[PDB]
Amino acid sequence: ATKAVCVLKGDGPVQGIINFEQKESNGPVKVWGSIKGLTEGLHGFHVHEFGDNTAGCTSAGPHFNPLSRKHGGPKDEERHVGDLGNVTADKDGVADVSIEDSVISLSGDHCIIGRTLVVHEKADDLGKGGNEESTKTGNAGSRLACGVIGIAQ
Amino acid sequence: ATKAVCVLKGDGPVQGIINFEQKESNGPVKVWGSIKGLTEGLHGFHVHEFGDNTAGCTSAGPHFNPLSRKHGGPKDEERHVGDLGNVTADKDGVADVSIEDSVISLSGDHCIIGRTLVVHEKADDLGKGGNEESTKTGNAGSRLACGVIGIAQ
Repeated sequence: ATKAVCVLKGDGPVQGIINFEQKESNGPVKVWGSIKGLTEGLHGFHVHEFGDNTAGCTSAGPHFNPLSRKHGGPKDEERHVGDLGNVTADKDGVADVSIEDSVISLSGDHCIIGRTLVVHEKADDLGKGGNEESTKTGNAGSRLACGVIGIAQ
Repeated sequence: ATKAVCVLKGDGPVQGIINFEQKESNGPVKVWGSIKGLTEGLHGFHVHEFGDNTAGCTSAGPHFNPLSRKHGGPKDEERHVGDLGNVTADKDGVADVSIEDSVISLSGDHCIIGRTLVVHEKADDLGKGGNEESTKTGNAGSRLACGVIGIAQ
């Protein structure tokens, strides 16, 4: 699968479309789109383990972390597969997204298709926030918006 | 035993949770759950090719038919991978689903995780409708409600 897409929606105004492209199965995944509805500033941006929205975003569960590592930022060696850092919303609540990542995949064991992309309430402190929660979830707060990542044309 | 789940939703009152379970890679896929908000009677229940909701259910595209077969019913040899037949709404609009299918899969070429389950407007005529369309789509009409099939716990 070389393309994927996620429609983010949640209980308040957070909504967005995030596209994923991996033209090479052992290359990086391009991640791109916009999210609006957002308080200006930095927002956690993570792959959670499950594509389960039966009870809203809480259902997705934890980060996708198949290898059982500590939470870190996308550029760290010590991180979850799902740790994609923070997106930044401008003064207008619009976050334009442009990421490449070489940990997540569109195939194989690091495959995120069928899982959940979640935009969070506050900044992921990237494991450098000074408390025990930081090295688990990065303290990014609640789940504003989520959507199961799906195969795209 | 890999597991999957779809939360089905649309512009209307139709809402559902459909669950998937395949205890063996080659095993049959057991699919159970509920859908409410339906007119009494049968509605077509189809897996469509994409997990794309950028435009509502339309963007899921056509039935998932990797083998270029003709539309038929779940019990037919000539059918799409996606052709799961019809679910039945009681007169209170509730359709308790309990299917078992051996053409869909949670693994492999015929993997449906990341694609889109859809419940349609009308009965699927199962390719036995007597017109050109019957054998393309099954005359099931509009997509009432769909969800991306996601990995579940």
